Amino acid sequence: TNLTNSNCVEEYKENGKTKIRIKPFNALIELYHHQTPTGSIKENLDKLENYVKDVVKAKGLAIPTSGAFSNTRGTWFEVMIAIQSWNYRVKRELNDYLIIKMPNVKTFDFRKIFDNETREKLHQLEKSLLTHKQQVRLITSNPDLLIIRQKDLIKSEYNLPINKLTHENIDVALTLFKDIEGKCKWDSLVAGVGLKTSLRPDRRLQLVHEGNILKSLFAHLKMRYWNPKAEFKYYGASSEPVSKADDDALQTAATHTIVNVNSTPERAVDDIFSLTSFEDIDKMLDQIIKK
Amino acid sequence: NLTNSNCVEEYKENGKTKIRIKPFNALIELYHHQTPTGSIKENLDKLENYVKDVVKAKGLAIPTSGAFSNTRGTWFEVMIAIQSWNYRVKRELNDYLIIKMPNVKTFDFRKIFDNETREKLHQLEKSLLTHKQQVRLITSNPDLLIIRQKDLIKSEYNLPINKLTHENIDVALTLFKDIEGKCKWDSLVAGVGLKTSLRPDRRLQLVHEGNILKSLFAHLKMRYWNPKAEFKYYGASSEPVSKADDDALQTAATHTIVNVNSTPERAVDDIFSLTSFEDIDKMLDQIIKK
Amino acid sequence: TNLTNSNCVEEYKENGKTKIRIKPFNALIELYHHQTPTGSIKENLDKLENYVKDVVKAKGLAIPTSGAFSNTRGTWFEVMIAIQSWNYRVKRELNDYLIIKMPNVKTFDFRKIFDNETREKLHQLEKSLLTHKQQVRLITSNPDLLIIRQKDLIKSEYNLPINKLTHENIDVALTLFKDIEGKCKWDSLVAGVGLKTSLRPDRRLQLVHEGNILKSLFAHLKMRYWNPKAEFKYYGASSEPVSKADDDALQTAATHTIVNVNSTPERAVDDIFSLTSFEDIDKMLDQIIKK
Amino acid sequence: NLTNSNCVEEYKENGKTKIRIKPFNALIELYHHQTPTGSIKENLDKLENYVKDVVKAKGLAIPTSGAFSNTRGTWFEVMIAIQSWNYRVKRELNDYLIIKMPNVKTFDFRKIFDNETREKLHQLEKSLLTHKQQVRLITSNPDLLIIRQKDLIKSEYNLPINKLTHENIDVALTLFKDIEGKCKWDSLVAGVGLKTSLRPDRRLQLVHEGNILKSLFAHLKMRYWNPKAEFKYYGASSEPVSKADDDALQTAATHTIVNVNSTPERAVDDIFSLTSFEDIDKMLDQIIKK
Ligand SMILES: [Cl-]
Ligand SMILES: [Cl-]
Ligand SMILES: [Cl-]
Ligand SMILES: [Cl-]
Ligand SMILES: [Cl-]
Ligand SMILES: [Cl-]
Ligand SMILES: [Cl-]
Ligand SMILES: [Cl-]
Ligand SMILES: [Cl-]
Ligand SMILES: [Cl-]
Repeated sequence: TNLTNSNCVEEYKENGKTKIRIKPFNALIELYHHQTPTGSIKENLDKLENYVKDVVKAKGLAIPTSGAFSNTRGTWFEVMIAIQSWNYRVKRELNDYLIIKMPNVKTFDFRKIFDNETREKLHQLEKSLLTHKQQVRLITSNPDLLIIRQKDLIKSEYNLPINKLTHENIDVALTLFKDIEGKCKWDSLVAGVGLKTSLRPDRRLQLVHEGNILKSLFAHLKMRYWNPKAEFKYYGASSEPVSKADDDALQTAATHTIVNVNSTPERAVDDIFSLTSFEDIDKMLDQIIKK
Repeated sequence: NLTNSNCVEEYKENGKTKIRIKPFNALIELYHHQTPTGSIKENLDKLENYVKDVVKAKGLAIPTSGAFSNTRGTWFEVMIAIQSWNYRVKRELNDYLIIKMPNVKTFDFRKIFDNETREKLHQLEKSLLTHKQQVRLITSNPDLLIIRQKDLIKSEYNLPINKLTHENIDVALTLFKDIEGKCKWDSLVAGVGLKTSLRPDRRLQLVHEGNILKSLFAHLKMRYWNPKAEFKYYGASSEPVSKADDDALQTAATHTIVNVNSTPERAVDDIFSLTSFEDIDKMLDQIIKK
Repeated sequence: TNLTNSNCVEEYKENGKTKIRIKPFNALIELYHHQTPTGSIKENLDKLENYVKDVVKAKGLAIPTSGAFSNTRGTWFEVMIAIQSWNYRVKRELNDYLIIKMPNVKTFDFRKIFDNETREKLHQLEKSLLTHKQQVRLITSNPDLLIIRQKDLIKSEYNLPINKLTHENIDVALTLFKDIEGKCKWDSLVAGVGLKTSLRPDRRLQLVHEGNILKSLFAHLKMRYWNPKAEFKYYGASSEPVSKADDDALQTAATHTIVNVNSTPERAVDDIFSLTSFEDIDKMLDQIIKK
Repeated sequence: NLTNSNCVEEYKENGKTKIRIKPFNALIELYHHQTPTGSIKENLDKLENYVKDVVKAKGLAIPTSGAFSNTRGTWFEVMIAIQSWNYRVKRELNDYLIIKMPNVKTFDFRKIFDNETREKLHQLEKSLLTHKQQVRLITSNPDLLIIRQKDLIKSEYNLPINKLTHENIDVALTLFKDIEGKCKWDSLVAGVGLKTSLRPDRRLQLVHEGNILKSLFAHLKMRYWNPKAEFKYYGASSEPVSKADDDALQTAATHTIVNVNSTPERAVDDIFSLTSFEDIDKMLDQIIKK
């Protein structure tokens, strides 16, 4: 029913030529006026894709490249993760936890969620490193998902579940990091998750390096604040089943932990998850938060 | 002629007839009476087009561009290994060895160490694997490994490779076999990762390997209580190095930011853009003493 | 000339019995109305002693025990060290340095000279240690002499030399630590000196342990503030010549420096000095401040 | 009788005729058909007065109170060494050895280690001594050293010392000779400093020795990469322990406050007040397993 009428695609001109752009968020709202995504993640994504593909055809428009689509599925996946996480802390009644969907480091460096005291220590570290004949640099990135535990960060609005997608609750789920900017105590993060389409070599390596970068950063903070009990775990979540070969490889030791006999041995990536269904998201978070 | 080349093959995997490039034969065929010189890119293209010509003459399927990109890497790596072999000779660096390493599956890095060091590592490795959650020590092989240990030099290493033959190619690609189980840990001078380009994935491979190799070396420094032993890791690109990539390659070695007494260092000490074969010499000149 | 008139001794009653107390400071003033102590330290001390002994005799008073005298010589030595140090920074024109004579830890814990930021880190360390099934405790002591470098701590009054002893300039030299309480940046201390009557076993051991206690404390601060360049040296100064046997023994490595291959090897006591003449005090300080 | 004792001597140093107590003869003489029991203080006084009586009968000079205080320490130490010998036997602790160590000048602590460990320490020691300003590794001997290594136990260690003879005393005071160069580093369980009192100087001796021994052990843990090896150091007083002294003995081991991953620990893990010989057993019971 009336597709030449969908808004999941838009025409626009650039240099007098007409181009077509997909509108991922309108696609979501249009297909989720009464429920949130359930069952197979890949199935919900294929549906959204085909939906946009049907709308393009009914409008007799130029068809978007595989690229445009591969990118849109990512934006949809990001929204799915964010929404599920938002409803997870609600149904699990985790009043002291925030599971935030983070954008890329250039959009909003997650480090900005840290309070002033913590950021100054990291800034002092950076300045220290960059002050050497041969320049060394502290380069960090953003985990796709952050699990934070700090009761005072919880607003009552966060406790209302999302039963259907709207421009408003989607925007709120994707800009949650803005509410806690500069408010997080360094030891309030409990974990970070790197979400990958698959464990293809390059993507598996990204999990490994990111885990080393973030965990060592936290280890540095533990020495600055002299808090041996502070803990930060880093996880990986693949959209494809995980093979033993990849699982084996994701057992690699965090490099900063093999130079001091007093540090507990630990992997760069504490564990790897396979997300097929939305329930797999809840299961992953269950293992991450506790038990 | 071209219908007779061996630089390309046709095999029957299960079902279809898949084609496969024979990188070393391409080399032996194009370099009969001399080793590659001048522009590295020129030689890579030359080798590439040669294959393409052969494939046309054979009237066989064209190998995928990805397949070419991979074979290009093998050629890049091998040609650099040959330069290094000859470099050691013309520079008369008797005590040094610039060894081309195979991939991890072919030969595990640790195997180069003598017994004293292997035992220390196996000990670190077993302690790791023995915890409620297993933590493994996974290592990688740097494309090139420079070591200084006088007693490992054979007189035949002093014979330059003036021509590429299935044989000159083998002495160079199996040189690592001669030193297996014989390297004192502090004999290692540096490792070098060779990439055709600093494409995101390849750049990260350099960053991780430097972290992997340097941390292991830092562990051994602790074990032997030798603060002075030094091990550097470098990267090399066949393409020019952008200011951006260079900045990304300044990333601090993670095991370096946990103790204030640690001299802060990069995961990759320096990146080199190898345009000509002379640039290879220039790189080695800096790596071995600058 | 008129001793039955000296004030270097005082009578007082306690429980209806009359007792005699030496007044070390009056002895100093009375014998240094026109000059500060010079030449042999032991000679200046013996003189002061005999002086008080002559005054006791001229007053026909009960004679003070060896103890009372051994204690008074210490108070005199403390004043001598303090005065010499005060004139040293003046004649050497060290406008950014303060060489302070410190009392015992119970009178005024030297740690109180540290700014708030530094003291909180140490308090957090203490609380951390004392919070274990088996209680561990951070117990520090006071070096007898502190060399501090922080320009903003210098007052013009400090730049007036002391040409003769008075109740006023002696009091100022012995309470200098009060002017800088809570004002010192942790990395502003450059050194501490433990002053010993001799290197008798127990006294030599005190230098060794104190050096380990203070240097490790500073090493802890270097990790908290992430300043690898901050330096703190600890020295010993004996009032007797130093034998090779004792010098050898005072080469013992600071125990906290032998567990990490990345830390520079260092002695618990960086060097030992022999103070015979007042010039030996200047020489010691010269080696401590620089060159 | 008393004019015949050998517990006291008269020697001609240069010039005068100085007297000298013979602590072991005092012991052999007072304990012919049984080892000391009951109150340690009682036995110390007994031994002391015995000497004093002998000195009177000999009509010789009275040794200084300081000299007595020192001989009191030797007796305290020795009697505790004998209890321990017998303790190991009655408890049937086959794998343990409770060794009385001589002073550093007589036998350097390190000498108890096997070759592998001595080499690691000599290496640490030479690296230290080789710097612009020499830094030495000076060690001390804990009065008692408890070790667990089954292959060092001789059947004759299982023979209790039922009487004090120049001979039972020697097996106990030379037991350390049997294990020289044979102790695996992680065979060390604990060390114990024995003081007649917690007088400031003696208290500090305990604090320093614990710092000295524990740091050395922590170095070896690093070298062997064995986080689990454990070494504790204890103090023991013949006098009761005041709340104040106990608090002073809570001082943190200095090598423990520099790395946040270090479990925080005391220089001296615990202090014991040995009033009776039974208290010695009680102490050993806690030290060996609690
Ligand atoms: Cl949209
Ligand atoms: Cl920051
Ligand atoms: Cl802090
Ligand atoms: Cl081939
Ligand atoms: Cl070794
Ligand atoms: Cl007075
Ligand atoms: Cl404080
Ligand atoms: Cl800080
Ligand atoms: Cl004797
Ligand atoms: Cl080992």
